[PDB]
Amino acid sequence: HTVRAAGAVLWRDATVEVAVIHRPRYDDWSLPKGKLDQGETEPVAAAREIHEETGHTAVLGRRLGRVTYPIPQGTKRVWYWAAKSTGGDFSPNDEVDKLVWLPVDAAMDQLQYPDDRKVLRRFVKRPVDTKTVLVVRHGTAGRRSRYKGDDRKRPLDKRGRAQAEALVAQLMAFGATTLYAADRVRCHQTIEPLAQELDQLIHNEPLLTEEAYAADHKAARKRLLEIAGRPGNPVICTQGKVIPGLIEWWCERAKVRPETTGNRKGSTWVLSLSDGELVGADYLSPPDEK
Ligand SMILES: Nc1nc2c(ncn2[C@@H]2O[C@H](COP(=O)(O)OP(=O)(O)O)[C@@H](O)[C@H]2O)c(=O)[nH]1
Ligand SMILES: [Mg+2]
Repeated sequence: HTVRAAGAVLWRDATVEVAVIHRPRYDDWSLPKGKLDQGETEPVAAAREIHEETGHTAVLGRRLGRVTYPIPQGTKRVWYWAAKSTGGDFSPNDEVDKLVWLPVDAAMDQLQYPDDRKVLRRFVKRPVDTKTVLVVRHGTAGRRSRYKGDDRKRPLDKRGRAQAEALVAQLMAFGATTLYAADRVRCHQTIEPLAQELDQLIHNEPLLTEEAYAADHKAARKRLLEIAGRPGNPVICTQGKVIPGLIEWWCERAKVRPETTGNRKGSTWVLSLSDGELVGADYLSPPDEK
């Protein structure tokens, strides 16, 4: 059987230091990580494990690939994120008795596991003090054909509504702060629960609908870079025939290679930017899909 896990390179600005944790049961030094709970997404699990093992709050940024290791019951697969500390503090807990803060070169020597060192090498290979644009395909909204009315008004269905609620923890894990939706009800409804969590308004985006993108993709590209250039971490909720075009165009331009890809309803692209440059493009499946 395969156990799904998530973890992080937790870092702080002391000037970058990374957190290495000591687990006395095994007596080893490692990166924070643990198993996904039922219905949990990998990012939410990574943030939860950071808090349980380190005592810190953090904001996730770039994804740092995946580690696979054999366990008695089979295989454990761990997706890792860069995570900037935003608060809290370390007190000994059930898993961890010691935490050190080390510069990367010293952390490399401290780590027990070769695959943790590989994660740390990926961490240092690109900027970590990044801002984040979260491009979300709206949740499930039934069929165009079976809808009676202006399709622009077609609402999320029950599943899509549940996806919208499950995206709050997802997007909050990346420190979402500002909200944008294409001019379709199903796009606005997808981030309505996050708007309620942040107490922030959603900015309507007529250029980012399927019809507008089809007729003027250059206006859509320009609007995306404008939103991305503003302070904060924006969520942009749009449609299936817009997202691949925008993501592939930015990735090709920046020479960024996505490790995963897809376009499902309720999916998220985490676009990591440093000084205006795309440095990561991480596709996250919908919160209710593997
Ligand atoms: N190869 C490798 N083994 C690990 C790692 N982390 C834990 N283990 C080992 O895998 C087994 C299960 O530990 P772990 O996955 O941490 O689960 P838990 O301790 O049951 O929560 C133990 O034998 C650990 O020593 C790792 O990062 N790489
Ligand atoms: Mg383990």
